[PDB]
Amino acid sequence: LIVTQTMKGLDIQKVAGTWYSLAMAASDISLL
Amino acid sequence: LIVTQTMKGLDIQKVAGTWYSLAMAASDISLL
Amino acid sequence: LIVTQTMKGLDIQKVAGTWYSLAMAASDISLL
Amino acid sequence: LIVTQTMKGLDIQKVAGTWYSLAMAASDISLL
Amino acid sequence: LIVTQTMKGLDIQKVAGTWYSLAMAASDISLL
Amino acid sequence: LIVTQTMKGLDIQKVAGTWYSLAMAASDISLL
Repeated sequence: LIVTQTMKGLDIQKVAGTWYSLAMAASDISLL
Repeated sequence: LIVTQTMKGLDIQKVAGTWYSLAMAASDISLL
Repeated sequence: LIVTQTMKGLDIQKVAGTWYSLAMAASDISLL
Repeated sequence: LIVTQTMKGLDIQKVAGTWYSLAMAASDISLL
Repeated sequence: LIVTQTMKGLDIQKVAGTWYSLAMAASDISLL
Repeated sequence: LIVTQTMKGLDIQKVAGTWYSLAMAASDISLL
């Protein structure tokens, strides 16, 4: 399993809330 | 399994809520 | 399992909340 | 400039010669 | 400039010669 | 300039010659 996530030139503002993570990756990801 | 996710030149604002993650990838992803 | 996450040129402001982590990665990630 | 080159499951033998490089990438590449 | 080169599961034998490098990357690469 | 080169599970034998380097990377690489 190979994962390649690149982000370039982003503009994030006024993110009031529960910002988890812009980018995430794993072998098994589940949200209960 | 090969995953290639690239993001360039994004503009995000006024994201009040539960922003999880702009980009995510895994072997098995499930949402209960 | 290989993970490569690169971020270049980001602008984050006004992030009042529970900012967890811009980028995260593991073998098994779950949110209860 | 973003470059993502992944190679998986290769079989190379009997390569007598001037093997330069299986995969290469740069901003400006020229061969004189 | 972002470069991501991953190689997994390779089999190289009988490479008599001038093996330079399986994978290479730079800002400016030229061969005279 | 960001370079990420990962190699996993390789098998190299009978490499009589001038093996330079499996993986290499720099700002400016030239071969005269």
